[PDB]
Amino acid sequence: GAKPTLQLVYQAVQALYHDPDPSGKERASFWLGELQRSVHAWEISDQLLQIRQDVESCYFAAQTMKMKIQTSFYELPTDSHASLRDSLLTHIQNLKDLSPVIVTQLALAIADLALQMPSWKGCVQTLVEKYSNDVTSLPFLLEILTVLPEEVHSRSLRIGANRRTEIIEDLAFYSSTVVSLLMTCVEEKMLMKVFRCLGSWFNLGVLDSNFMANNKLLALLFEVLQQDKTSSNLHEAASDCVCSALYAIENVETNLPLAMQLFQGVLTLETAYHMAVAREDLDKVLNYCRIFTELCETFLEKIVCTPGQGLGDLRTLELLLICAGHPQYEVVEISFNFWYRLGEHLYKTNDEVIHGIFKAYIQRLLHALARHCQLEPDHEGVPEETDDFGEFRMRVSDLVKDLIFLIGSMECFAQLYSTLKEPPWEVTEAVLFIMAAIAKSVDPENNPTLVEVLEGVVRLPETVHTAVRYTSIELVGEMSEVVDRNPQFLDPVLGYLMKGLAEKPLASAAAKAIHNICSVCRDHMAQHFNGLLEIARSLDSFLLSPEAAVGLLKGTALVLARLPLDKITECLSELCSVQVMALKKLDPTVFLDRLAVIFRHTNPIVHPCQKVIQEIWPVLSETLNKHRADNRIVERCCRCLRFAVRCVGKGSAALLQPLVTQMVNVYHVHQHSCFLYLGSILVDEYGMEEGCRQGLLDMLQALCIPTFQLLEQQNGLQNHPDTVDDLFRLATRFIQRSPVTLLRSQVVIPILQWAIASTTLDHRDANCSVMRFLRDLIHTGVANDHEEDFELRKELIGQVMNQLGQQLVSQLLHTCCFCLPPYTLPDVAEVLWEIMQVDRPTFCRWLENSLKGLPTVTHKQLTDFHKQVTSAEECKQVCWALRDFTRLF
Repeated sequence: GAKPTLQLVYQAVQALYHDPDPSGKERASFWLGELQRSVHAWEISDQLLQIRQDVESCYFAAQTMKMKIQTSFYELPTDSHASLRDSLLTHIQNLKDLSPVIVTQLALAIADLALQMPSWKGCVQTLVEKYSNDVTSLPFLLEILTVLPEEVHSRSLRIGANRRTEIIEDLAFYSSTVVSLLMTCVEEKMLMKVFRCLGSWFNLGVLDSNFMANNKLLALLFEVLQQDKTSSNLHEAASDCVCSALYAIENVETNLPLAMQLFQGVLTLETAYHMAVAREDLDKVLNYCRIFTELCETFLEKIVCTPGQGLGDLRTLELLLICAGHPQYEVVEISFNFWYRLGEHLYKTNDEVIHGIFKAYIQRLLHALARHCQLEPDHEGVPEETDDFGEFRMRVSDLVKDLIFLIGSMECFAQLYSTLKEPPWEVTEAVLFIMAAIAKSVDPENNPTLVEVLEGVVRLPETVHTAVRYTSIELVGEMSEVVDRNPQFLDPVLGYLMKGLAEKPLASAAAKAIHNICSVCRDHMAQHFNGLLEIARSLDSFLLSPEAAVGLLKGTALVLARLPLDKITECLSELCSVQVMALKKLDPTVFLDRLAVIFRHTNPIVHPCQKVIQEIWPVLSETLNKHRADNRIVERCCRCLRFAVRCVGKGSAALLQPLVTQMVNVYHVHQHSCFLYLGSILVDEYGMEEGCRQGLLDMLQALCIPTFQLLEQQNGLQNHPDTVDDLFRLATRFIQRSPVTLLRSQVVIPILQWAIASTTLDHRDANCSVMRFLRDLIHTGVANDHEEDFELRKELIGQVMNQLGQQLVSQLLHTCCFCLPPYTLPDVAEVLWEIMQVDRPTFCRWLENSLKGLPTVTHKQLTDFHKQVTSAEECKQVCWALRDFTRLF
């Protein structure tokens, strides 16, 4: 409301930069921030710009100008545009002398203004033929021209979609005039500004390829890139522009004049590159590598199509490999994207003739990477994945994984290993590293090399560098298969891995490897169960990640299940006992999650687990109602009990009713939706059994009462989308296992009444659950008319549909038009379809009534839409109809 004091805004600025108090300084930023968001920002800006007492005040003013024009342009009327356009132009004139950071801002202002102003016809020409010849006005004139192509793709600047493509072809008619001005402009500090401007103009793809081919500006570009004299800043500007020119080329054949000009141009830079690597200008060596990479990317199609000839000249790849030599890893990593993309293209074409052409380069690159992966000799610990060089090593590992097919896994596996026989720890670790990355890929187990490497790694002494120990363990973990094919190496490998488990910084990696051996070699693992059991007995003593811990228990559980049936029952009991006892002692989260894993993966083929689970049942029971108030803890109990029940084979219907009964009781006081979900799992798994059907129904009816009370609260739907979803998951599971028991029950009516109600809930996943319930429920009086119970299902759907059908249809149509986003339209149409399959004459009535209740759309558009839906032969037409009709709202 109240326009801020002019003395105060300065006061704020003056405060913002210099006020001794930091907090005091801070507030000023807040006040000024709020000022920018105000309508008075426009006025205060324009005044601070013409007054211009400080450099500080102007930046705030210029920034505020820029921000106001991009964020809140709607505030300005049509006639105010010209008034601002002239004001801004005046301001950038009077302020060119000051800091460039002000001008750049102001340049973005004018640029952003021009884009949203349709009135300003030919802003590009109006700008040049007014400022071109002032010479001192050229620095900002190029600034404006530079950022204008950048702002056409600004997220913070929304100006239609059709307008955007109208902005581009306009800039095309005026492409020549700015380029000519740019040509003229060359006739150092003023070169890099010219390059950066042609750069952005290259970017939106508005420069004509043929015109630029025979252009002074394109030749001069490579000239500055050749000279060893050129500054880092100018070198950067030029490198980027060449990369911009290379990138602009969409189709190489269409742009053949420009393409060759650029192709020949960059190739002359090899000497200039070397002049830079000779010195230690890391900025330049990276710059050329960008250009070398951009070339390869632009002409990848030609290199793969016509290797060696013309634009497909393999001199290109030779240059990246030059870059791959450079000892600094930041250089080679740039071309990593291309190298992938190359191997990706090569992978598509199944021609081993094209593979053979590039195999050498790929093997040349790969050896360069193995060098790059080498650690410094003074490196003390395990190799970290979190640091720059560690992320690089991982990134290399991925690239090798993607490119290994062009070299052959086995061929490359044998190669790296033989390089060890002819070396410090650093070189050994890096080789093992790349080997570990492809160890699995070496599919044929026939070859005896793998055994050689296996025994080679396990015979490594503890004395070796802790880093070598680490990546050796990983390698062994990726060679679990070769241990299965050669079961004699089980104890030596397991022995070697147990040692690594003892060492704290090797703990995780060893735990992973043991898990992989467990999963794969579970049959042979018979002997080594006791070893696994005791380290389970003291799992928390090793410093393991939770992942590593869980994996280890999982591995133990898996090999346990393959024991003789008689021995399993006692082994499982003590494998749980460590966590069972720990539960009695006491959140139990970690202990619950550990029991889940054991139950989940202890599934013997046959029940030995029954007596065990029945005994762990009471403590799990007590642990649950103890934590009955905590959603997070009680769901991990549900999850634990879920796999506990599944762990017992046939006969597990015994432990069902005590579990179900407890679920009902705890759900009564606390309505966690995970009890609905767990219920749905029980129905899905035990619903087909006749003996469980009545118990499962009583469950649904018991769980519904608190559920309905919960949902009938104010905005109960909107406040419990998770309860809504799982409820209809539970109901859907009843439909697709034992639909008759549900339909004959009383509870089916309110469930449907809530189903109809929930169709107004905007929740995406919840809406799917209810729509699918509606569809599946109604479909019960349609599906399988050949089987006996059909006429009974027909009748029951009938009574239900008779009672609530009109509301269902009325709400369904209401939802589509006003309540929910279009994503529901298919799910509704499917339900609309199922209704017609039941009683199409009646549906016609129901739909007619719903159309008459429209709270605009003419009468004809209501009549034909009725014809469309009611006389539809495929469900597709219904959905076709809905999408069309819904559009009218």
